[PDB]
Amino acid sequence: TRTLWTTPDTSPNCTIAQDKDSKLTLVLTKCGSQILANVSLIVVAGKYHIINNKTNPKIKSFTIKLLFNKNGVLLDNSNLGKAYWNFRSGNSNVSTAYEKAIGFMPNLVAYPKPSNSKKYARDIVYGTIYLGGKPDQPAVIKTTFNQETGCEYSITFNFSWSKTYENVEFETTSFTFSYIAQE
Amino acid sequence: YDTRTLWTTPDTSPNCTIAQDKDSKLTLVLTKCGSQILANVSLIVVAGKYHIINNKTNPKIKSFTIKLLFNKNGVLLDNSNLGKAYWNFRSGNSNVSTAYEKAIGFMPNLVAYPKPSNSKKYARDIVYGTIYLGGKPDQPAVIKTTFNQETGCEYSITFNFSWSKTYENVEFETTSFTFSYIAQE
Amino acid sequence: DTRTLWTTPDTSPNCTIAQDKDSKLTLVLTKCGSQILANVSLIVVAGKYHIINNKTNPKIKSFTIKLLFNKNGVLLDNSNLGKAYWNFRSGNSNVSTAYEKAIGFMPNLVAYPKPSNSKKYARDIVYGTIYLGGKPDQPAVIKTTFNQETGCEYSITFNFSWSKTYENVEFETTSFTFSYIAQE
Ligand SMILES: CC(=O)N[C@H]1[C@H](O[C@@H]2[C@H](O[C@]3(C(=O)O)C[C@H](O)[C@@H](NC(C)=O)[C@H]([C@H](O)[C@H](O)CO)O3)[C@@H](O)[C@H](O[C@H]3[C@H](O)[C@@H](O)[C@H](O)O[C@@H]3CO)O[C@@H]2CO)O[C@H](CO)[C@H](O)[C@@H]1O[C@@H]1O[C@H](CO)[C@H](O)[C@H](O[C@]2(C(=O)O)C[C@H](O)[C@@H](NC(C)=O)[C@H]([C@H](O)[C@H](O)CO)O2)[C@H]1O
Ligand SMILES: [Zn+2]
Ligand SMILES: [Zn+2]
Ligand SMILES: [Zn+2]
Repeated sequence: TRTLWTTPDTSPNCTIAQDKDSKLTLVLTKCGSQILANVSLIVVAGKYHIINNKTNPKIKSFTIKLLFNKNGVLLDNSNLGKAYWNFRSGNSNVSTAYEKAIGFMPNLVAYPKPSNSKKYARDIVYGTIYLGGKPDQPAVIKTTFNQETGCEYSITFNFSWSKTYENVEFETTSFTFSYIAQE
Repeated sequence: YDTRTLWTTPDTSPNCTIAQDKDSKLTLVLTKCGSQILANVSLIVVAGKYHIINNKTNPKIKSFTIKLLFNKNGVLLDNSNLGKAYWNFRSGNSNVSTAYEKAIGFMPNLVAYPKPSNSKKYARDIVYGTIYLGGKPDQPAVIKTTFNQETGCEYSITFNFSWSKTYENVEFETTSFTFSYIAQE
Repeated sequence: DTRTLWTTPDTSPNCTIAQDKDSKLTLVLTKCGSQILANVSLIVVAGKYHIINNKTNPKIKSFTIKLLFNKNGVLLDNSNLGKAYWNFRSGNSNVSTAYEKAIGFMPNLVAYPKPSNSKKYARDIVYGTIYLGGKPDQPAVIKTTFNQETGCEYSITFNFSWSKTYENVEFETTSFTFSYIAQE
């Protein structure tokens, strides 16, 4: 119960543009007041599988959203499928869907929901990953905490790029970050 | 009472003095994972010289430093830029009621990161990161973190913020950055 | 379980890049359950990579440091890092017994498979940038790859490279933090 994850296999678990077009590998490990997070993405099919910005000059970003309720349970409007998200058991998941994971949620005082008051940038973490592990193929992973509606907590990953890629498969190196835990 | 986390609390109440009294909120969380401290930092400037950057008007305003100085018990010294009043071990979203007296296990390791001396100075006591002003991807600024290089203390953690772009009316409030360092014990 | 496996934090050379004991690799691995929190820096003290001059030697642009492990997570003798002071922490030194088992500190084989003819995914790589002499205008890239070496059950390799034309620049670095998924 110290780690929530997607099993680190390559079986698609995520829907960006079409059903099960991607494998998000996300590992959240609770180190007390902070969650240590490790993320990568493999797009296996559909619109975002092979990037060609000569053909499609405006296809330059997409977003994967994890939406959680008050008990830290994943909501079905999330891009990541519910069947694929649970506490670790060996290299797999527990057979039983978890009921509570509030200790893994992003802190609401650190990262408040949208309101009429001033919005601060500290609810964002920026990182760069590399497509196909090539050092000349950067893309930005923007991670934002608790900025989605229709939920109590959220983690969203926005992937974007500024270079003009021609026939580049969207599968990434890994990135580590952390965030302040709710409890 | 959370003895594994020293922090500023996660509120936005100013706790730090860069150019003038309580002109900023340094949000800093140090979580002890044994021999390493996992650190998470961001900064919100609310007033004074570093609140609104305009390098067309002020071409020389390009950097500033926030210093955390610690005595032999890991207690924050009052000449630090960070205030002592809300730097403490965690209790919920606030702090423990009494000011802590020992935090040596959170201090940067003196063999990894020695104080200045006649011995060769090595770069491993620095960590560089980039954060983004206002969360905008075209507004980078560098955060340079240095361990145990200040005099007049047993330990130190200093944050130097700097930028190279000519920003015009850009508020200095940052995205968050995570790093770690080797603990003293 | 909560332990630290490390090189010790001293500056005594422990690593062989081009010639024997030409460098100090400072590496600290801390187990936080299913992830290992890693902290790394490098000091080259002698040999080919100590002082970089790309005006006189423009092709000297990269080098690799490898840690090879057996089925029990024990460091192999043919790694660039020496076995003598790679062990579990005790104060600012090591435990007096060389460790027998560290499978919990090894990179997860499903996340990061050994080389095979299956597709090689990029998720077994982490890129970072460190700075030579602590100077902000002297970046070098540290590319870390998991379980891509043969003749071992697990591996961590550090490739250091740079694109700037450095002139008489000493190769000693700032520190970088990353994590990886643990085997157990
Ligand atoms: C990478 C690059 O080209 N940077 C140059 C920048 O170019 C702009 C875009 O780069 C950014 C940006 O907007 O600033 C870089 C951000 O980090 C990115 N944000 C994130 C979250 O990753 C950001 C985003 O990717 C984009 O904005 C998208 O949102 O990009 C660059 O992408 C863009 O490139 C394309 C464009 O995409 C295309 O559309 C177009 O067709 O072609 C352009 C090419 O122009 O261009 C943007 C500019 O219009 O521009 C700035 C000035 O505006 C600089 O030139 C910058 O390069 C740097 O300049 C400084 C001096 O001014 C130094 O030379 C920097 O080199 C280093 C060095 O010395 O080696 C790098 C070191 O890592 C750094 N050290 C540390 C510790 O951080 C040092 C140090 O800062 C200085 O030495 C001071 O001590 O600087 C050099 O990178
Ligand atoms: Zn394909
Ligand atoms: Zn303001
Ligand atoms: Zn030297």
